[PDB]
Amino acid sequence: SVAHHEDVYSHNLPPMDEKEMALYKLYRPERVTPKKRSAELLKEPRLNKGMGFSLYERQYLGLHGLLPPAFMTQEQQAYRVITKLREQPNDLARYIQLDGLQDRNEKLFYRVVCDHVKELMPIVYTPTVGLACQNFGYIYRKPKGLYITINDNSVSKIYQILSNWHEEDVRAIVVTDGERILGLGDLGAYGIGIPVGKLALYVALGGVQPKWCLPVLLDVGTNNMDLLNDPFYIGLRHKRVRGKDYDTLLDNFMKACTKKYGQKTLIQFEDFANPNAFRLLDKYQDKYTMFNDDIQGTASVIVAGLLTCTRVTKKLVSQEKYLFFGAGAASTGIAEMIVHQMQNEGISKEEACNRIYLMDIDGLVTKNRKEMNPRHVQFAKDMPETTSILEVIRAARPGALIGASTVRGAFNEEVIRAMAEINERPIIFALSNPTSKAECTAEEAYTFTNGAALYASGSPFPNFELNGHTYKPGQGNNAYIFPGVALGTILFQIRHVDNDLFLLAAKKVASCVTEDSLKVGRVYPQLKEIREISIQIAVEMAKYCYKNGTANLYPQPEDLEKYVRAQVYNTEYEELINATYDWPEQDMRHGFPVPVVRHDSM
Amino acid sequence: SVAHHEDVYSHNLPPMDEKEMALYKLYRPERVTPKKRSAELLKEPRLNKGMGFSLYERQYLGLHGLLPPAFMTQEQQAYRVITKLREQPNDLARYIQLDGLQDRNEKLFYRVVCDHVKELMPIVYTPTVGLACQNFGYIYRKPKGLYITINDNSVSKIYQILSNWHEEDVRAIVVTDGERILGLGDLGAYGIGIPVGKLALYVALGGVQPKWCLPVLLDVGTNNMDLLNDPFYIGLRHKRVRGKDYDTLLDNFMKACTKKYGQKTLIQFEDFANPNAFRLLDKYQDKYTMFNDDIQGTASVIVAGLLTCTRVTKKLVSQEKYLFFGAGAASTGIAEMIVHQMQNEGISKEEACNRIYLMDIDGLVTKNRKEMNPRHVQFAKDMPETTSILEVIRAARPGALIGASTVRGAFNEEVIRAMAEINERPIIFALSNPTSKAECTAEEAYTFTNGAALYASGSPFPNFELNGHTYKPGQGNNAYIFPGVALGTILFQIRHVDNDLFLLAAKKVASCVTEDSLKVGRVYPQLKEIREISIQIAVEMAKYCYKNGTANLYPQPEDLEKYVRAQVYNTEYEELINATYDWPEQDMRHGFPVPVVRHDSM
Amino acid sequence: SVAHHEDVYSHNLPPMDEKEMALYKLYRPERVTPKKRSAELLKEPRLNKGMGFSLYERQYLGLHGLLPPAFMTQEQQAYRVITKLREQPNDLARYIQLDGLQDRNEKLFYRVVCDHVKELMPIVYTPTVGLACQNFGYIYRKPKGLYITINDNSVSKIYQILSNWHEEDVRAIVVTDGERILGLGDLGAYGIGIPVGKLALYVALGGVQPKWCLPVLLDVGTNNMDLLNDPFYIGLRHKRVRGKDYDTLLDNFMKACTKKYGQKTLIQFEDFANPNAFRLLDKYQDKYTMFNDDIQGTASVIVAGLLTCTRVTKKLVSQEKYLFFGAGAASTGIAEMIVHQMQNEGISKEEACNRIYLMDIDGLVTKNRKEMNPRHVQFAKDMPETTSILEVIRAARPGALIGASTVRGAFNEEVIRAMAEINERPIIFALSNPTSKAECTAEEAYTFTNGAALYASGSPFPNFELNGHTYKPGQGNNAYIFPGVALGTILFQIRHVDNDLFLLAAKKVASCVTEDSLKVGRVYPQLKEIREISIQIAVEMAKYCYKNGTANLYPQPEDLEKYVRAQVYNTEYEELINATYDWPEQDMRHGF
Ligand SMILES: NC(=O)C1=CN([C@@H]2O[C@H](COP(=O)(O)OP(=O)(O)OC[C@H]3O[C@@H](n4cnc5c(N)ncnc54)[C@H](O)[C@@H]3O)[C@@H](O)[C@H]2O)C=CC1
Ligand SMILES: NC(=O)C1=CN([C@@H]2O[C@H](COP(=O)(O)OP(=O)(O)OC[C@H]3O[C@@H](n4cnc5c(N)ncnc54)[C@H](O)[C@@H]3O)[C@@H](O)[C@H]2O)C=CC1
Ligand SMILES: NC(=O)C1=CN([C@@H]2O[C@H](COP(=O)(O)OP(=O)(O)OC[C@H]3O[C@@H](n4cnc5c(N)ncnc54)[C@H](O)[C@@H]3O)[C@@H](O)[C@H]2O)C=CC1
Ligand SMILES: O=C([O-])C(O)C(=O)[O-]
Ligand SMILES: O=C([O-])C(O)C(=O)[O-]
Ligand SMILES: O=C([O-])C(O)C(=O)[O-]
Repeated sequence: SVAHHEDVYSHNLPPMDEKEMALYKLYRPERVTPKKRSAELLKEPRLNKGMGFSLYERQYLGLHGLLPPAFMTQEQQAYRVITKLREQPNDLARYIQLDGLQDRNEKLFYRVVCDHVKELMPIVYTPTVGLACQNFGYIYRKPKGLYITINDNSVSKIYQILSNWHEEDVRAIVVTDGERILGLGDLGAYGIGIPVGKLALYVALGGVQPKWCLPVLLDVGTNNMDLLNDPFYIGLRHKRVRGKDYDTLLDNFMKACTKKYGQKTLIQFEDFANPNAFRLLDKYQDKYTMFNDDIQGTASVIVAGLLTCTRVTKKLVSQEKYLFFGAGAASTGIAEMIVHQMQNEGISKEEACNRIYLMDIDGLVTKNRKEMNPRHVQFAKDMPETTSILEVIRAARPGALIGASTVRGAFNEEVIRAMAEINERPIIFALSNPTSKAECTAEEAYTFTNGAALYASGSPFPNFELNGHTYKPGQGNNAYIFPGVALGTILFQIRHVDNDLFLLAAKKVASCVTEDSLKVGRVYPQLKEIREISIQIAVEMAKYCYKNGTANLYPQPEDLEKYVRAQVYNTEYEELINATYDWPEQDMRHGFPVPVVRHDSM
Repeated sequence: SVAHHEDVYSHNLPPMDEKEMALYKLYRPERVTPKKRSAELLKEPRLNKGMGFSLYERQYLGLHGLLPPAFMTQEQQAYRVITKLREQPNDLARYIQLDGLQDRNEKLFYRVVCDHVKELMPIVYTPTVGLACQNFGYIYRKPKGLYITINDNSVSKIYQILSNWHEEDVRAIVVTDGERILGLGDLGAYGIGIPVGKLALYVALGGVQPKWCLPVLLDVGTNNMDLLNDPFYIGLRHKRVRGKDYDTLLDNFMKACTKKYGQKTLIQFEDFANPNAFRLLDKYQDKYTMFNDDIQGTASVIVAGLLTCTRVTKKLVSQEKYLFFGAGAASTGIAEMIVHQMQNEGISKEEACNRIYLMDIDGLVTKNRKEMNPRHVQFAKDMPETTSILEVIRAARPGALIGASTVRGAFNEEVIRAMAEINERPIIFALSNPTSKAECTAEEAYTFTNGAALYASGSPFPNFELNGHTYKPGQGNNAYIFPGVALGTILFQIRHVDNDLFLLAAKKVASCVTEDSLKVGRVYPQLKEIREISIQIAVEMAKYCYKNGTANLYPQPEDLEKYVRAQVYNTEYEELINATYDWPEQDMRHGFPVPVVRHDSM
Repeated sequence: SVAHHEDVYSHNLPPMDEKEMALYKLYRPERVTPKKRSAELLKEPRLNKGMGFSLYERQYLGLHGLLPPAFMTQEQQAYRVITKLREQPNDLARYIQLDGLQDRNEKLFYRVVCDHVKELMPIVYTPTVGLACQNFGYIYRKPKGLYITINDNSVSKIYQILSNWHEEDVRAIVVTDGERILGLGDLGAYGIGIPVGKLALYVALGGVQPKWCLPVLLDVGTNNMDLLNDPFYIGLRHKRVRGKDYDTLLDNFMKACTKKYGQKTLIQFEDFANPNAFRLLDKYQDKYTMFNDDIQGTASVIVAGLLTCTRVTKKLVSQEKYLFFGAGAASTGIAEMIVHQMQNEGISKEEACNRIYLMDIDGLVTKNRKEMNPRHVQFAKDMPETTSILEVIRAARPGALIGASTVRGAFNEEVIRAMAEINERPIIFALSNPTSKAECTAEEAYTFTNGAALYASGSPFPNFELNGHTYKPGQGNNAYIFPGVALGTILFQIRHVDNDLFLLAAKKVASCVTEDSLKVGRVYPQLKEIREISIQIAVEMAKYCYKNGTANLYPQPEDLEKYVRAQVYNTEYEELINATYDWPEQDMRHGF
């Protein structure tokens, strides 16, 4: 136990001022002792350390004998996990092993994932998760998510379902109806793995407390005929509901979630069908603490890559011309975000649009097109119609070429060459996923520009070595933005998340790109830096939000950075046993304080 | 179970519009099913209904056989309780029976207390609770409060103690160091019953959810020699600590409470020593969601009585002159509140004070006094010194006479007569407690004014019948204010509670005084009306707070009154079993959705 | 938490040989750590030590802050309790305080009762419990018993009620239908306090583990018209059911209990109307581990008194003559036991029954009886019908006079004098309760005898000084017998309890009577010696039952006494935190 003149768990601390010490004690995480013991404790992923439990811990908590007689450090445990991970036959098996690890030892799970982020991120989420949902179907595991269906349509029915969730302090919810699992399509009730994986990244990359995360899948049916014909499908066996009923379920959902966990609850939409996703974002953006990563996150991270490029083309975003090959959800969202960013730079919206050109399956979007998307009206160009990328390039001489059109290798030598003729350092972004759909590989962009192109892709490409100069092409991964935006939003209870905040996040990502990477053609920070980037984003959001009074956390913490750093998740094992401490010796004595004569009996 | 086209627990409802229905479903309380069963459930006061449990409930929840084979309604149960209550030998025994009832069946406890508020309020709190703490010492009961001592001085040590409290959703805390238990003095660690009783009123009179309440007693020692010599004292056996250490404990306390339950947590100070209480209020008022009932509540409820009087003397508060016999904590607080109220009426602070005269043990407080309290500086009168109430009356001809000086019968016939000569309807308030210390009884005030005096007292006096005209003198009970102020503060997350809000509460109490009572000389509403008054106060506070942006609940509820009425505690027994409901018949079927050929075995 | 070469909780152990050490470790109680914390733990009487918890315990268990900042010793807590107990207005008030204590801190409850047995036994049970049930009605308390009614009449329905009981390891059950609460009568559902108090004594006086105890009240209705008319009554509001349905409810009860806890479960019947008491005993006695204290405990504790008396009259029971004034349940049961005791001493059931004379409202029970009770037939004497005890005395010349007839002063000077005439040390027992109904007081028994009378009563009488000699009359309290019989039965899983076992318990109590107590006319041991007596009875029972093969505990423990002493309840607080111990250093290291 601790001495009467000492505080609990305050040993071997760095020298601190009387003021610093107080601020440290105010912000620091306090020990939380569990109620569970023995097997029940070992079966709780948030408490279980496995063989990482010392002998004394095992005896005190009633775990002794239920675990093998070997004792390990978290590091030795992570070694065992990574070793077995790499011995796995394929990525799907690694996904299964990792999902199991999350259900076994949560601290270890994040330790391992954070330590090998570049190697494991594409397993936890990115592209393997969708493949796992499609191929495995119902995956055996601990209840780590909720299914809310069109047959539980009411605030009360949804409330009762949320009430079945173990944790009461839910602050982050990622929901999907499973209609547009990125790169796979409609997988219905099998899409539960998407919210799960997304939240795993909120924790691993953002620092968001795992107990605050709640993955949700809304089941209104599926239009995937293979599933409706599949005798092993476990979702509602009917086509997707879409009338007022669907809109009612979503309304009742947002209500129930906020009625249950509070209006400040962050609800993020993931993998909805493009049109539906945009509609929902427009309806809830200003009513709840919500955002859609596919729309706003994508737009944001690309703008971050472009902002970084600025430092090389020496031309501001408002001083550049952009050509998008493809004008669907991604391109349109990105373009709009670029417009906002240009306005915040001084230019008018009118002139902002003028520097943006859109091409779609029909060709260049011109003011004289039959029936175009409303969101394209302000980008339509007063120029001659064409289907030639080269003709559009020569006419507008853009400084940046961005492809978000599922067309493989549409950025051929002639196109690349063209760009590397009108520009000293051409910006080429091949965003279509996976790499097999990339408008062009990194190798092609550098070779056909003599290594002068500023390239970024949706899917990761190997390093390139041309004439001595080495190139490390970067990925425009949403993971650079959403974790930090989620963290800042949660910790400070930001009421609503708007473009300005995503722009702020994008500017922050750009500012973290080092010179050592910029000299290697890298316009994105290294993935292992997202945790730090996330914290920096969270603090920046606080500053911005307190100024316009949108942060609800009251009062503003005296030291934003310290508060945030004390709030983020710690992958290190913690003590589960209460700390003991002395009271002044005379006050801990047992027995009458004042003597009396003992009673007599029979 | 409910039909597939119906919602859970939505039967036999009043006709509702499509809009009304939605608002009802949004605000209404949702069913919460317990995890405990059998004896463990029966031992939880918030779940236990006792023999009020039906046979089906007892069988389902594993209670059957653990209770007698008799079934009752809550009404029949309340009858049994009230009957036994009145058969009790004295009030202390009733206090013990009621404390036990609170630990047995919480719903019943509040049912009984709310039904017989006038008869039971003085048992639960008011004057019996202090007597019980003094005479019984350690009272056997379920852990219904927390002890935080000077030896648990640190945010972490206090945090760990709060972590031992069962409920996590704490929103209301009433704390005392037990130094000034009203009318009894320093009772040290025995004062725990004060916060307990105060919170019981928050629930019964304000409607505050009982699970949000947390009673706390800070133990830094006691200066009561009888206790330090008592071999049965259970508190720290030393005199009260008072240096920076005491101030540190209180600071660490406010920090830990907010760090644990949130900055919006309402912490109310009760029964601290007058000077200490005022100091603490000044230090925390603007830093936390805190207030002191003894100071602000007292000042407030008296102002409410005076405001009501206005409707009879036809003279506004800013058009009246007040004379206080006694100038300690009560009188000074009341006077200051009257000053604020007069300013809000148009008059200047300078002129406001001019209408207020203070007399203390030395006599009239004049500008030419040796060493007077700072808070008296602005009330000191530029007039001749004297010790005669009659001389001061004749000189200022006040319209209201307020006594807050422990001197029994100091308002004698001559004094009363004087008042009923300068004024048609003299305002006489005898606030000293108990009745045995009252500056004058109601009977004396009416008799010596021919029944024209506007009388109110700190302690309740019987009804008076003079020359046909019946009189029902009222009590200036704090209970008219604090419940509603607490309710509004909690439900809307008001950041800070200032004079303006107490004034608003006082104006609301005044507005509820009916004509039927005003004709009987009653300047206070009937106690049984506090629940309704509390709700009206809560709503009014919301309106006021949303206008100046001090209410943190976001967003402002569409219907303030409905939101509040759906939030208040309901003394009626609730269902503890999950409501069941149908899904479309085809969706609830068990078995392969699509046929397959059965496998073969050996 | 402990060195790699040490065993957990084994410090300060008395010197022991390798074998003694082994047997000690084998029999000793092991620590049991609870799962509850904070208020939940504080709300469990079996765990809660209240302010007796040390500061470290409170911190570790999450109790800190929930208790006042004072630390006490158990002795200190017991003092606080006795003070308030003696400050109570009356015994009923002490009953309520004690009931609350058992619901608050179980170890303390038993520490207090055990420390002041003579003072508190009559509050816990004896005469106060019945009056509390009658006067208070449905008293507020933690669930501490089960109510099984005529409406839960099936093995499954009763099984589900038992399943609602917390403890799974129930081994002793005391049940009453509340029709005949001693001294008060039919109290219906209000009679649940009787089984509760009875079990409290099982623990306090017998050393029976508290977790094994289950109080039960069978509610089949009540004939008490006041209760039926009392709007506050909480039992079934209708007259008692007695047909086949009652018998079936009792059969299903016995079935359900044994199915739930096992055939080894001791089920003791208490305060049943005399007819049902005897019938049920006869029916279940050899089919279950069952017995009825009112019948067997009474007969046994009285035979124990008569046995101690043979030590002064130099006349073995088989060499004695007994006259019972009153021949109801009590007298008849005692007679049957005495007879059984006589048969075991060599005599035949011929002489035995011929050595016992009965009397009732209609005087002596003679062979010339019109419609006499079946159980009396073998005692009915073939002699002239009388009504005067004196005439019977002079005729049969009894060495002992036993009264179990609700008639006060039945034994007048004449009657007593006549006994002190025929016998040097006449045996006079006034068993009617309360004292206001005793056949005669001690003062009377001694005075009108010169102090030569071997007296005992059912209720307590103060010490009496005659001719400079102080007399201390004893009480034939069932508490000397049932705790021990229960302990032995439970511990060694004895299949059935029969006369021989009660007789064995009777002989043990008799043997613990010191010479000094005997010189003071006391024919029963001191109330404070019951815990020790119970342990001795259990050991004696095991020996007897292992010999005739009726003890199911297998195998016979090596040292019966050491075994029993390791099983009995301990009132001292125990550790609730796991003991920790080292492993070889090389084997606790973390990492590769
Ligand atoms: N979170 C996300 O949703 C992200 C998606 N991406 C990638 O962006 C790509 C596009 O996604 P979406 O905008 O949602 O699809 P989309 O269906 O909304 O838009 C595709 C656009 O490309 C045009 N297009 C198709 N074939 C063409 C051709 N031969 N020539 C010229 N224009 C053509 C279409 O007319 C349409 O405007 C995908 O490959 C996706 O993997 C990249 C980053 C993030
Ligand atoms: N929550 C509360 O604390 C409430 C208290 N009260 C009652 O108000 C009374 C006063 O309370 P406090 O202000 O806290 O006491 P206090 O000690 O703070 O003030 C008493 C005042 O009366 C004066 N005084 C004393 N004897 C006098 C005499 N013979 N002649 C003229 N002036 C005299 C003193 O100098 C002092 O100014 C008490 O009887 C109390 O029960 C009433 C309502 C609420
Ligand atoms: N556990 C127990 O039940 C114990 C009971 N007792 C006491 O034994 C006494 C009798 O109990 P029970 O046998 O159960 O009642 P009972 O009704 O079964 O027996 C009473 C007997 O006394 C006879 N009797 C009544 N008035 C008489 C009179 N004037 N003259 C002669 N004979 C008369 C009756 O005819 C009947 O045979 C009670 O006072 C009881 O408190 C003593 C020890 C234990
Ligand atoms: O074996 C493992 O996977 C690891 O060491 C663990 O303890 O979980
Ligand atoms: O008896 C009572 O006090 C009441 O009926 C209850 O059930 O608690
Ligand atoms: O006061 C008491 O009754 C005793 O000290 C206890 O802790 O229960």
